[PDB]
Amino acid sequence: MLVANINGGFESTPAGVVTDLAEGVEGWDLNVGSSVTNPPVFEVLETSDAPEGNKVLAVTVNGVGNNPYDIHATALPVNVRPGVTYTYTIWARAEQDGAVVSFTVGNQSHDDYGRLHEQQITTEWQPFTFEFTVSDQETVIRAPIHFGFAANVGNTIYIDGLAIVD
Ligand SMILES: [Ca+2]
Ligand SMILES: [Ca+2]
Repeated sequence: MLVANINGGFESTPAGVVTDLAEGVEGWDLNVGSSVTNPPVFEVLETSDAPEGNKVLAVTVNGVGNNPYDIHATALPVNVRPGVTYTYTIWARAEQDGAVVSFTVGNQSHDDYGRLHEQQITTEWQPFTFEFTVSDQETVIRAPIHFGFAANVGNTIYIDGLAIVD
């Protein structure tokens, strides 16, 4: 496929705990909000339990901040053409039931093109998919995934297989 995002399945990244949140995982920016006082752990896992390849990203939430994006994994850059309609697809599961995640796509002004908001994540892998249109003149966009929900404290969420395709 003609994919707009880079390293969507983490297959380019060495397994281990991420200590470089900005540049340790090619094609993604991980960050933690200054309001989060019990920080999360991000880890690339090498596993047979992957929907794609053998790597997944595991996000362990230990506490939250003020905003759901205060614990996030954002695909960036996401290279796109104005006016085009894309299909976003990703897989996610959690260690315990009751996890909540938002899968968004938006521009550098932090306006969304679309999202799957506050999705219930279960202990089995499930696909989350939506279409969105680049409705402005942007060519470099981003795909923020929000993990900072109280529901997630004590849980680990696993993501894999992000594809943003024409
Ligand atoms: Ca993968
Ligand atoms: Ca980066």
